[PDB]
Amino acid sequence: QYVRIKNWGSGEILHDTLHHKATSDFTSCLGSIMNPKSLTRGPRDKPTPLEELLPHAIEFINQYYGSFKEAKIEEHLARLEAVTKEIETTGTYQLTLDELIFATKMAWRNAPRCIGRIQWSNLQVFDARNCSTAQEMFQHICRHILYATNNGNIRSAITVFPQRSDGKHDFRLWNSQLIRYAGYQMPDGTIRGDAATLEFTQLCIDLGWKPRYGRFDVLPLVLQADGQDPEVFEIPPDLVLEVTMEHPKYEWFQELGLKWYALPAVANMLLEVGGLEFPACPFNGWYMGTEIGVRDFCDTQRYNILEEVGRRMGLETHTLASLWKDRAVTEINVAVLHSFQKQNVTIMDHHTASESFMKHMQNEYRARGGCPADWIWLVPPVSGSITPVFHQEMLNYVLSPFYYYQIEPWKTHIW
Amino acid sequence: QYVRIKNWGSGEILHDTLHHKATSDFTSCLGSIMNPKSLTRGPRDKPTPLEELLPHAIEFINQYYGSFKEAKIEEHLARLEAVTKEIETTGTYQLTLDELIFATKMAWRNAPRCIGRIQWSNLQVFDARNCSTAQEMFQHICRHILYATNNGNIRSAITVFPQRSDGKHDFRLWNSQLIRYAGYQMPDGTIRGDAATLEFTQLCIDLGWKPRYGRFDVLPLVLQADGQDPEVFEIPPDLVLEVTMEHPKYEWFQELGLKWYALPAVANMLLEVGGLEFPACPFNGWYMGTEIGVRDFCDTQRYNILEEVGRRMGLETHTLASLWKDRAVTEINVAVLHSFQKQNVTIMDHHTASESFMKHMQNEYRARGGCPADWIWLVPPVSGSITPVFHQEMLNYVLSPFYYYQIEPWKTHIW
Ligand code: HEM
Ligand code: HEM
Ligand SMILES: Cc1cc(N)nc(CCNC(=O)c2ccc(C#N)cc2)c1
Ligand SMILES: Cc1cc(N)nc(CCNC(=O)c2ccc(C#N)cc2)c1
Ligand SMILES: CCCCCCCCO[C@@H]1O[C@H](CO)[C@@H](O)[C@H](O)[C@H]1O
Ligand SMILES: CCCCCCCCO[C@@H]1O[C@H](CO)[C@@H](O)[C@H](O)[C@H]1O
Ligand SMILES: C[C@H](O)[C@H](O)[C@@H]1CNc2nc(N)[nH]c(=O)c2N1
Ligand SMILES: C[C@H](O)[C@H](O)[C@@H]1CNc2nc(N)[nH]c(=O)c2N1
Repeated sequence: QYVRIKNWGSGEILHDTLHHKATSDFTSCLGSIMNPKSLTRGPRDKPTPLEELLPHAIEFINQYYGSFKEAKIEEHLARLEAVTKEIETTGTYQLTLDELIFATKMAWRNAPRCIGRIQWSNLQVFDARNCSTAQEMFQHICRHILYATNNGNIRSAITVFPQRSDGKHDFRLWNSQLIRYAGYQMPDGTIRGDAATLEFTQLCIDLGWKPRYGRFDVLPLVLQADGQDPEVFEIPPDLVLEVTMEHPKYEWFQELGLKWYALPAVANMLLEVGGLEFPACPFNGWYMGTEIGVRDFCDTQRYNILEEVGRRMGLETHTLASLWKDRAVTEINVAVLHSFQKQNVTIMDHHTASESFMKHMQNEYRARGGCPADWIWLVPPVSGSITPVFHQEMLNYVLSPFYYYQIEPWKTHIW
Repeated sequence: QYVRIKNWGSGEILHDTLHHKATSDFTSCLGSIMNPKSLTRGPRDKPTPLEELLPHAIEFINQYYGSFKEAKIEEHLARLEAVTKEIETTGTYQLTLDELIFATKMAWRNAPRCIGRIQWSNLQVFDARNCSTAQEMFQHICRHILYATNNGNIRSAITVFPQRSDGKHDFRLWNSQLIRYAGYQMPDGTIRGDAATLEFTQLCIDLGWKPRYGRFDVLPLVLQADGQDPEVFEIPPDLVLEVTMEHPKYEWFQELGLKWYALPAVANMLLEVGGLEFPACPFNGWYMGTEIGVRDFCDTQRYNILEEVGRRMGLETHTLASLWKDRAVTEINVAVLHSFQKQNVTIMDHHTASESFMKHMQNEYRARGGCPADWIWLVPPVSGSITPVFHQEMLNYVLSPFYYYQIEPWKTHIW
């Protein structure tokens, strides 16, 4: 009847009906959409019909075995035999640890919205498929946070929890990312901290968590093990490394009293592989300066520090054409890189990150004739055409294994 | 067999085969492509089969008549009657000047890649459908350039030449835009002027034009009237207004000896309306600072002045993470705006241009429940997320009337 369109800044919604008057099918491109059903993998009620699972399974195993320089046909056939049997006999199956490792890196390799993929082959895999209690999830997450942080010398890693079985027993981290600050709706009407985590900070309060009403309070882990309700777990502060923000030249910058955590880790995505799907598999890499400097600090709906920095710099923050916003955001980006470097915490500026991806993309084409890429996500939020990825045409398709989005757990899980 | 992908900076080509392994049809999005066949309207050999023309014709006339606050049903029916007859009798038809005016503004209104559409209702239409000789095209173009320039107080306008009839008699401007600088492959191997117009500067040489081997030589008009070969016409220098570039603070900026023309006008697009298609209809608006400051001056494959400005600013142009590129490009953008303002030539910075489009887009939805928009083109080449359009989801569809691309005339026209 109409397409639903959203403004992730104002939150405002629009319904598009005009597209019904569109001309002959061309190249209604839903590419500007944040969460298209196309990139989402929702709930379940029954195991994956064997008719579909076996095909994918065979497919994956052939891919896995086809990945060797010198094939192991003997083992390959045998493995196909073994897996079929395991499915006839159990209605599902288990991946060898190596297959899991291979799946996670391949899934990463197939993330069209990830610019750090030249690092794809370098990933640490924590096998927690045997986990069974929330508390165990918590301990696993902590090991992950500790390992990945590596005292500032950030390391990429992923913790794979138990694969979805019947659909009624899914392991799910309710948080969007492992580490994230809380957002509060102060009594004086103002909002403190991360305006983006307002609702989730509430869900946390509602589950017991005690709010500290700070500007930078690390939210708690809200974990649901097996299929049971989510248990709240506060993260051990010693495990959260942070960088206090200061400018290489503006001494007043630290006066802003800003800081940010060093670990960027996705907590709410599902890993689909050869028919099996893991609804809980947090993973992490290291930051790209613009994420913090531009999105986290300058988005209207986040910490929105632009005007404050503008004034401090003595810019004409009242005349848009003065381009004061372009001057401020850049100084902020400089602060972020400078601070991470100074405190020896791994980080990469967007310019070298982009050249990095270009090299990767070229490697990918030679290697396998392609690289699924989402231009809209790969092009940095600032200095777009100054970056090489901006001038590159890209094809965006969903391969497999893959990291899908999921329906927010508090929308489908029943207490 | 494989999709062809291009890098508009390096010119390099890639063939994508991997997409054949893509999963169930989701939302292979060809949205990052510059010229998709979807946005192109090529040549012809025979008139538009009456079976197709009449439908569109009726459609357009209904749209046109439906556009009034207080309908003119009497006239509407009559017009439908009259048009059908004209097609049965002549196999095509003529739009009333008002319909043409309405079509051009609507076509503009439907340009998904245009950020200046809040201005859509404000357009001057020059009716040159009666033109018949190249020389007449030339005189018409000049009137257009003169009118639009209006001594710096830029005015939007379009000159509609004769609509395509049989397909073998098309009016076509061979240039991409009315005003554009030449590019030369100097004897010492270096390239002078606009590296992007190298080939076209050659086609011009080949057709007689005498090269001035300058950094800013305005190319000549290469016009093909009726269906005949293209005649070369040099633009009267008095008609080309330019802005010499200088910085509000860096006195050395003018030492760079930079300047740019004030008129941005598209010359190679086709206007499709109610079944009729005009292969020649140059139109213009006024500049958005980033076009010149970022694309024209800083693209590698254009004037590529970034490193030079970096050094002048005394930046660490050898350490990418210093973000010197972000500092330089901004100063350049400042020079562009400053210079146009100083010399009283209309121009708009990208920040106010974006808010402008947001207001327009919101007006469009209320007005007609939609606004075809191409996020990839609408988001400025610098400071993307600092702009409101970056956070807006958009639907990109091809309505009608519409401005399509065409196959470069020197590829299909036969001498
Ligand atoms: C090693 C350094 C890495 C860097 C610099 C990097 C950088 C980025 C950046 C800049 C984004 C944009 C995020 C946003 O705008 O919200 C992103 C998205 C993403 N990254 Fe990477 N990444 C890295 C490692 C990883 C790893 C190890 C994985 C998986 C195992 C991965 C999976 C993804 C996925 C799936 C997305 C999409 C997130 C979403 O759609 O919300 N990345 N990454
Ligand atoms: C009045 C001020 C105007 C402004 C500021 C404006 C601005 C822009 C900008 C920034 C672009 C990007 C061009 C590029 O990156 O190559 C663009 C594209 C475009 N504009 Fe507008 N425009 C204006 C008027 C017009 C008018 C009067 C028309 C038509 C009658 C129009 C039709 C288009 C079309 C069709 C494109 C697509 C060009 C392409 O695909 O190569 N614009 N405009
Ligand atoms: C693996 C990884 C590496 C990296 N370098 N960055 C990310 C991004 C994870 N997402 C977020 O940090 C995030 C997304 C949206 C909002 C909002 N609003 C806030 C944070 C993942
Ligand atoms: C109506 C209009 C208004 C406006 N403000 N800008 C334009 C853009 C026209 N295109 C170009 O100027 C151009 C495109 C590509 C290259 C290259 N390479 C160089 C110039 C049109
Ligand atoms: C219905 C299931 C049919 C399975 C047929 C599997 C045939 C073996 O497949 C082979 O595996 C090798 C690696 O072991 C690869 O190197 C070969 O390219 C591939 O053809
Ligand atoms: C096969 C061709 C059928 C044409 C039917 C035309 C019916 C008239 O169409 C009417 O035109 C008015 C404006 O004049 C609009 O305001 C009305 O909404 C529209 O229904
Ligand atoms: C609506 C639009 O798609 C959205 O706001 C953008 C675009 N590109 C992005 N790119 C990255 N890397 N991260 C993002 O959050 C977004 N969001
Ligand atoms: C490959 C990519 O689509 C291309 O280089 C870009 C993207 N967005 C753009 N947007 C505008 N306004 N103008 C452009 O030329 C381009 N080109």
